[PDB]
Amino acid sequence: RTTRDDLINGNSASCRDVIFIYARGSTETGNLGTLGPSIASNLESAFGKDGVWIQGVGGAYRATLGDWALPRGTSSAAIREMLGLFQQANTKCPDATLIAGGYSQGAALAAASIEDLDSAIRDKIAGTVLFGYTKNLQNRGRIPNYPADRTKVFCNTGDLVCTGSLIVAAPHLAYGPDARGPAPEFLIEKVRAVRGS
Repeated sequence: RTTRDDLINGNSASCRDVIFIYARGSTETGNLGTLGPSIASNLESAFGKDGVWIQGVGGAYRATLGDWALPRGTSSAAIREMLGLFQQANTKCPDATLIAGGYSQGAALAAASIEDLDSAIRDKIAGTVLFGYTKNLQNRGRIPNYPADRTKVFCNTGDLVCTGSLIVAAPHLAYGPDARGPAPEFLIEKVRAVRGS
C-alpha cells in the first residue's frame, strides 16, 4: 500500500496516539514510495492499527527529481505541503506524539520542514529517520534546530548523495533492510521513551 492518508482521513474524536509523517524519494509512487510501507507495517505491529496514523506527504509534493538541486534540496511548494501536515496533526490531535522520516529528496524535505516548523510542534516529533540524506555533508548529519539524539541517519557507504554529490549510485537504492529493521526499531524506541509502555 503505497498511499496512506490516515491523518487527513482520521476522526479527531478518535485520534491515534502516534502520527507518522513520511516523505518519499524522487520519482516514487503514491505518497510512501518504496520504503514507507515497510516502516508503516512495523509501526502498526508495535502500536496496533488504531494506535498509529501513517501519513505520506502528497499534494504539491510531486517528488520531481530535478527539484533536489534547488537551494533547500526540494521545492518551496513541497516544504509548505509538509509544514501543513505537521500543522494539521497538531490541531487535529494535540496529544499525539509525532515521528517523521524521509528518503532522498524526501529526507531534504523532512529536514527543511522541521527546520522551519514552529518550535512547539517541532518539539513534539520524538524521532526522525532519514535515508540517503542529500544534505548529510552540508548539515553535518543533523537537522537544523532539532536534537541529534532524536535523529537517525542511514547513509550507505558509496551513496554519493551523503558525501555531497547529486548522483544516484547503487547504494542509494539499498535502504530496504534499514526500513525493515533499524529504522522502525529507532522510531518505536523514541516513542516509548517519552510515552512509556
